[PDB]
Amino acid sequence: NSNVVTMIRAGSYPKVNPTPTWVRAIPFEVSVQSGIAFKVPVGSLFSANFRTDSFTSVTVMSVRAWTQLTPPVNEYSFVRLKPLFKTGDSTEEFEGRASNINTRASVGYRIPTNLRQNTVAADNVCEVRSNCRQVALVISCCFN
Amino acid sequence: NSNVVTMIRAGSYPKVNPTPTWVRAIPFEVSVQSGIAFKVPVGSLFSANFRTDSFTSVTVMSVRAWTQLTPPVNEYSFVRLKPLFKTGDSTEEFEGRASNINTRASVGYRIPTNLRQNTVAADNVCEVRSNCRQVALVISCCFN
Amino acid sequence: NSNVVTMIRAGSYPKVNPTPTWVRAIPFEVSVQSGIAFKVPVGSLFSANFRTDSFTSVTVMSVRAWTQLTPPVNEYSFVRLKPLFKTGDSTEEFEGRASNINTRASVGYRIPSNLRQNTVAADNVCEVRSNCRQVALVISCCFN
Amino acid sequence: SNVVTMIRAGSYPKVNPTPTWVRAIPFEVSVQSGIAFKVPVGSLFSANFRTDSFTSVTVMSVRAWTQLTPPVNEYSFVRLKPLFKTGDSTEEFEGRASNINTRASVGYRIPTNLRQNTVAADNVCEVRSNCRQVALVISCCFN
Amino acid sequence: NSNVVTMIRAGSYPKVNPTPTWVRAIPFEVSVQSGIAFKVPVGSLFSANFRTDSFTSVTVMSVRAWTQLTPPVNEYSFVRLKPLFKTGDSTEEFEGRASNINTRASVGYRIPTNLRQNTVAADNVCEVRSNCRQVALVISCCFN
Amino acid sequence: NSNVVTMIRAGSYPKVNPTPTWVRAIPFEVSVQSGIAFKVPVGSLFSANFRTDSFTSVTVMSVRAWTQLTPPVNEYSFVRLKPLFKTGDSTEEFEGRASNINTRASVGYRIPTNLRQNTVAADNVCEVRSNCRQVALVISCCFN
Amino acid sequence: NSNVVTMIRAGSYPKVNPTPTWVRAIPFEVSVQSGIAFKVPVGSLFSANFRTDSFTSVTVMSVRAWTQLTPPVNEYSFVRLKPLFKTGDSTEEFEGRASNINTRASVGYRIPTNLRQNTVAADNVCEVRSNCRQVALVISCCFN
Amino acid sequence: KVPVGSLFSANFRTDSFTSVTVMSVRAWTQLTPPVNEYSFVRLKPLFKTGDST
RNA sequence: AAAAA
RNA sequence: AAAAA
RNA sequence: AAAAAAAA
RNA sequence: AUUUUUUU
RNA sequence: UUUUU
RNA sequence: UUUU
RNA sequence: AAAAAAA
RNA sequence: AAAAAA
RNA sequence: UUUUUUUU
RNA sequence: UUUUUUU
RNA sequence: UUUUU
RNA sequence: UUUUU
Ligand SMILES: [Cl-]
Ligand SMILES: [Cl-]
Ligand SMILES: [Cl-]
Ligand SMILES: [Mg+2]
Ligand SMILES: [Mg+2]
Ligand SMILES: [Mg+2]
Repeated sequence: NSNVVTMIRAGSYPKVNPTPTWVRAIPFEVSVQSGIAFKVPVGSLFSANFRTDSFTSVTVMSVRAWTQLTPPVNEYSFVRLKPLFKTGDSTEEFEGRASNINTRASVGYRIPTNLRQNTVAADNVCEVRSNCRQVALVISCCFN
Repeated sequence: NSNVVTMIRAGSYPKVNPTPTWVRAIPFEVSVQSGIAFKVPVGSLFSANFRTDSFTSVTVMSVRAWTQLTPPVNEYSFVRLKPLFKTGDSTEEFEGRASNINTRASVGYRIPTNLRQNTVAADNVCEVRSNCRQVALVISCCFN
Repeated sequence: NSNVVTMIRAGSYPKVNPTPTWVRAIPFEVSVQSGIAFKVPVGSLFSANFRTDSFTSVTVMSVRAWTQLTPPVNEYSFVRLKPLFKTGDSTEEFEGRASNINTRASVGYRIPSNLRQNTVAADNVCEVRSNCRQVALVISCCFN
Repeated sequence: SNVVTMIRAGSYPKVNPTPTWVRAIPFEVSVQSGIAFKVPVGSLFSANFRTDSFTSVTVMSVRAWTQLTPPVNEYSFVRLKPLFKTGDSTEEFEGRASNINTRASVGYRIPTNLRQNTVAADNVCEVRSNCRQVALVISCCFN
Repeated sequence: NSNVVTMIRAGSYPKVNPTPTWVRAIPFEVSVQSGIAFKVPVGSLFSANFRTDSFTSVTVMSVRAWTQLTPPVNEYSFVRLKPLFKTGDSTEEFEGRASNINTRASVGYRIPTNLRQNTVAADNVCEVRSNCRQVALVISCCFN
Repeated sequence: NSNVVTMIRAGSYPKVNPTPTWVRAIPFEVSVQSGIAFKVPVGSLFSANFRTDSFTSVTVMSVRAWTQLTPPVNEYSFVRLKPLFKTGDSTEEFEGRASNINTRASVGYRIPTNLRQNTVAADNVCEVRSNCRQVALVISCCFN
Repeated sequence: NSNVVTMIRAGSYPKVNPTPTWVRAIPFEVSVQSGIAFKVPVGSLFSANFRTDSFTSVTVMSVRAWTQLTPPVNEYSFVRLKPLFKTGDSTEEFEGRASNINTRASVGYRIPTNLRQNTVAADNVCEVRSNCRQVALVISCCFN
Repeated sequence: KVPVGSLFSANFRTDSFTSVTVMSVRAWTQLTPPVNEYSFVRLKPLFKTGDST
């Protein structure tokens, strides 16, 4: 291979874009309370802690969830997801339970292509229900 | 296969080196505080406990971590890693969380070929962040 | 190839060993007197000059010898080796002579697998006989 | 059909009333914190293993497993340092558990050149651990 | 092959048996009287002289008998075997005679799979008849 | 073929050894008593009767035994062998008997490679038991 | 292979020989004077220094020679070999000269099969002529 | 210690270069050794990120 | 899908 | 798979 | 062959 | 195809 | 070839 | 089979 | 026709 | 070759 | 792919 | 008949 | 899929 | 399946 710099015969000025797009999976936690649904805000996806504070819209592709803390005594962990959309909220409750009390509960849902539009900070991704006090979210989305 | 000593028709004196190189991965532990990142010194790789007290430089290739103690109550173990380089520190935070509260949390990162230079004891390998008070590291490196 | 750091999906904590083994070819010299057999000590292999000051035993596999100085006047260089073992010394005298007064003499022997046990510093490897006053030894062994 | 038959035996054969025996011997040893315990070979010769008639043995491999729980907040670990009469080793083959409730395991194989006999007074390996009763399984050849 | 010790990546604790079975060929001699059949006790198999004093039961597979001393004057050696069982003794007399007066007489019998149960020291294997004062026995059996 | 002397275009002085090894099969006899075991000394291998008084050590590979004299009256010849090793003696009593009173008894054993080390005159190779007063031994060994 | 002793089902007593033959290559030196031919005695082959003091005859096959010391000033080394036989000496002078003043001069000759009879110590192998004061000889022979 | 500046000289047509990427080094003994000795030579790689041993 | 490893 | 030119 | 890091 | 029986 | 299962 |  | 082999 | 999903 | 190896 | 490094 | 060719 | 070959 090359051990020194080499010359590039660059031609015309190309098409450029100083602010491109970025497909990412954003790991962040949300605080969930017993017998209560938490509307996950899209604004949690725009932050300097994920390098996405320069974005104002994002296209969510798939959401996954894991329980972040231990379940109540004598109970196993569970976590539910209800997809939310501006054109109409869903009533599905994708539930995933843990078969071991010491192990996390996990579940996720994929957003179809016909429902993959941009979402701003004031929007919400989904509702979360769990017997645990905190839920770890990993959202695969496209920032633009 | 032979049962007796046999002669070796040796020739000219060969090329020798009394202090060769060594490809190792060093297991050693560090103490971590809550909400604080601990810088892993390179001088931990040089010790008589690893037969590496004769070296002064080392070329690190990959680092991996495990939580050495139990996490706080109601928490799952996690561990983060931020690679550091003398030419420029990274801002990455490769995190690994445990799905079982009784299980370690593991994560690692690989150093590319273009960044595999030597490091002396005063240098640092990476920062570590974890809710556990100790972390076990296995640093695959090349002592020279 | 790659140009930046990449995450490693590490798993369970592996089997580690801080003090491993090491197959080495150790070069060192011995001062020999004319007509007198010099017993080469095993303690000469364990030295910080060879990065082997952390070992206490070694499994010798093959021994090779070269005359380090010029022979007496009107003579050619020669060097002999008699293998020694804690279970019974041998009487072989593997000799190598030089066909040139300016050139080194060389000879070597291989220890059979059945006789490849450990040796501590207080032991001896073999006896050397030569008309030259110094002999260079290159010993292929396995430190443990 | 399902009844006895006769064997047309020939000359008297070569016999050996006390032959060899390749075995895997499970036993446990008590270990202290921060102290290395020397495992005696004499623990392999016992009526609990049908080996009280043997006086020597050729060891091939050693494997260890912690038998009791580690200290609080700690994970289990176990180290093995091979020992030989021709020269002790300095390796510390260590194995740790990724779960506090799970044993820590590690082992080492003896090469086909250091496989000589060892009597009861001989030692096989040093053991370090944070648990108090690590268990051992040793594959060896009694003779 | 390897000249040093290697690491064994052991896993979970296996299944163990400190007291295993043993298929053996037990050689022992019994004294026989003229015109009198001798019941071979099974307890002859359990002995420290066979490394079998730790067993209390054995499954006999076959029995082979050789004459151990010389026959009377002018006669050739012979030996008979009558298998004995707890469910029902046999009346077979497997006889082997010697064609040379100076040569042992040999005979044996095999126990079928349907008759291969355990026996204790109080039981008897077979009856031995011979014109020689002593008979050697090599019993192939499974200790358990 | 050639019928006269032929010139040899010799080159450099080669590697030499005036005292090499020797793979041999050494026969001798030992006097044995009744019921008592006789430890066979290794020093019997080093004698001018076998061209071996120049060796001090030897690597034994296999031992075989025969009964050298006639057995007691009415008995058949037998001979046992128990291997001895400096690291640890064996308890195996390899035994072979004679099916003819006028015929010798024979038995032997082979030493594994891992147990093939050197033995000096002060060492013992095996024990011998027989009902005959003398035993003939043939030992395959590698003198060094 | 095997890790323990195994039984050898030996048969009848074989054919043995305590003092076998030995095909050897014997190295030794002889002093030679300038202009004088030195007869090499066969008795030099029989020595304890070669493990051959138990032989009284030998069948010589081939003889090679090397100059053991440096030649006179300005001269190159040479060495001549005139074969000798009890039935009749030869007049050949197999000579080899060195193309470097610092290197040895080598030559040799092979004895045909028809001339490979035994030779006792009182006989002579060949005459040697050289300008150096010592000559090294390697004799491939068959001691019997 | 072999200086890198020895590589920049008009005797090598290289006095216009201020930097250089070294790939391999080879050495030979230029003068005769002391009496009764054989020549030897050792090389110890040095780097700005860390000296070898 | 004979024994032990 | 072992030796001794 | 070689303990260590990896790996359908 | 390591050991102990059975094995042409 | 020579010496060894 | 002997040679360089 | 310039760096490390050319089998 | 990155980041993500299969 | 780092250190020792095996018939010019 | 191996190939890899700037005109 | 964007970027850089 | 033993016997006898
Ligand atoms: Cl260094
Ligand atoms: Cl040296
Ligand atoms: Cl030969
Ligand atoms: Mg030369
Ligand atoms: Mg335990
Ligand atoms: Mg020189």
